Amino acid sequence: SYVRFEVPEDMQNEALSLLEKVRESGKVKKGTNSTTLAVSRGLAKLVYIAEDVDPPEIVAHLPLLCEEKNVPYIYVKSKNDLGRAVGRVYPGASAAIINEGELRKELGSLVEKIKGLQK
Amino acid sequence: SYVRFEVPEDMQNEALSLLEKVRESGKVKKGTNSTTLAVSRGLAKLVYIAEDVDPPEIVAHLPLLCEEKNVPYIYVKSKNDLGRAVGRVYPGASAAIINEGELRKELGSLVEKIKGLQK
Ligand code: NA
Ligand code: NA
Ligand code: NA
Ligand code: NA
Ligand code: NA
Repeated sequence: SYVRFEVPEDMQNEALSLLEKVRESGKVKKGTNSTTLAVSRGLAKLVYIAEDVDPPEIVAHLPLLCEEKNVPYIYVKSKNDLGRAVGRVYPGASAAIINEGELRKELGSLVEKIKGLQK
Repeated sequence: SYVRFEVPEDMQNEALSLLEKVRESGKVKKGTNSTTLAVSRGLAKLVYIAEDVDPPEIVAHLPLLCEEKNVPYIYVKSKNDLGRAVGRVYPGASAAIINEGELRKELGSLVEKIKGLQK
């Protein structure tokens, strides 16, 4: 009940692949508290939220805060996928790219693509 | 520093009395989403959180954001007390005072007492 728009599956997978790549080059915040702080501080360039978080209430504030702070965010179906993308063998509920490192143009294009999605 | 779950009962109850009175002459936010926006916007003068909300995860971001934005907040023992204070038929999770109207005295003294619990 926190999923506010449908993300095509190819963009989810494109977003998760970029997140894996940003780790070596840039900076990612992992977990809901750190993601929230990054959004609040205006440092979040792109926020990831898994659609199967347990309990869903822990991320319910995040889409609304991202919209308030004009921070792009994207849903991914699987918290297990999100955890692997941030480099972990356990699930991840949410994450934020803070510094894209050398992937500025790729992040740019993905953000534009997310912005174009019907909401 | 702020031992938020040991706030004196009399302070909690002074706070609940103020919130119920402020509904009449001032402005309050009666839900978690609206409270969160008020905090993000720097408009919350005082945030209330019930200690027995189910699940606690629905308000877990509030202490984080309040400390981030220098917003006073206070946990109250009972979501039923909080809901009565804001006039809700169903238990409250959180609320905020935006404008205390004619209760300048009472908001000002309470906020100073809550700040006295810190550092
Ligand atoms: Na596909
Ligand atoms: Na996590
Ligand atoms: Na940050
Ligand atoms: Na507001
Ligand atoms: Na904020």
